[PDB]
Amino acid sequence: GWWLALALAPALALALWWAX
Repeated sequence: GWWLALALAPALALALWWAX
């Protein structure tokens, strides 16, 4: 459903830079 908006940029891209 709507959760497709999460597939566009999961917390991965976030944790990637944050934890980068």
